[PDB]
Amino acid sequence: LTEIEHLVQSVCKSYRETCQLRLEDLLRQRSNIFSREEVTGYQRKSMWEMWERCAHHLTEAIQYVVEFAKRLSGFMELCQNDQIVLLKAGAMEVVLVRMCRAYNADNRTVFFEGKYGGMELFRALGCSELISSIFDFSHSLSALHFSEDEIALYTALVLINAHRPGLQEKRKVEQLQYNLELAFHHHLHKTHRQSILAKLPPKGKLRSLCSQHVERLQIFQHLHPIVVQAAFPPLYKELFS
Ligand SMILES: O=C(O)c1ccc(/N=C/c2c(-c3c(Cl)cccc3C(F)(F)F)noc2-c2cc[nH]c2)cc1
Ligand SMILES: C[C@H](CCCC(C)(C)O)[C@H]1CC[C@H]2[C@@H]3CC=C4C[C@@H](O)CC[C@]4(C)[C@H]3CC[C@]12C
Repeated sequence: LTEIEHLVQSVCKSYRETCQLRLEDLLRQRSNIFSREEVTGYQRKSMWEMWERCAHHLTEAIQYVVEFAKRLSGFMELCQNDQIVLLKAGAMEVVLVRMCRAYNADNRTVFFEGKYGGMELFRALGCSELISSIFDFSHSLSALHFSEDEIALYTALVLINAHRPGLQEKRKVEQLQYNLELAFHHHLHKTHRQSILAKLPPKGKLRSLCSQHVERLQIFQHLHPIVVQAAFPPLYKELFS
């Protein structure tokens, strides 16, 4: 067998070990929807309590993406500068892509704190336009019916992007990128799923949405600093201040 069949297996294993929520659990829980009373309870919470909760969940989500990256063949052999450039630019883009597995397009709900709720759950945060954009992005991705292996290989390429500004060893990132591109393309051909390539989000759209999301998180962190369960000092240092 080729390096490439092994690389598909190792990327998918890295994803399985770090996916955070199991797809089978997410799909089984779709009928478990917050009641009108439970939605009102969330809408009445303080902006600042909803921010603490959401910030904790998002921090956590990012940490699973860091663990995913650490398991990607060659990622740990990149210099620390380049690891941090890639994670800073890509880890929240990966969280936004990972959201589609936890999103039900039939009723426009997301799995949050054990049940599915709509964007109105988050009313107290006063972010309706941005949250609507995040839901809309998941709605767009939901139409692809991404397999678990498609998510794994696609999100590896969201991270391993030799075009990110500020890389010091661009050729080393290019080598990992080309092998992951070949892995993804080989896998789509074998599964008769090449049709998804034309349907993937424009890179500018994911970048713009991620930038808007992180900017809003930065504003909340400035107004109301959180306690972070920090595991990755070089990455923490780049995002928190
Ligand atoms: O364990 C660690 O060391 C560690 C380090 C950093 C982490 N995340 C930083 C976040 C946040 C963010 C979040 Cl998730 C919540 C509240 C406030 C923020 C803020 F914006 F303020 F940074 N948003 O984007 C990123 C990010 C990370 C990579 N690219 C983007 C998470 C855990
Ligand atoms: C869109 C809403 C609100 C965003 C509020 C804002 C703009 C202040 O960050 C966020 C809040 C919590 C987020 C989830 C946290 C954890 C996960 C698990 C991960 O595997 C996939 C993504 C997901 C479901 C996040 C989706 C976006 C959520 C609901």
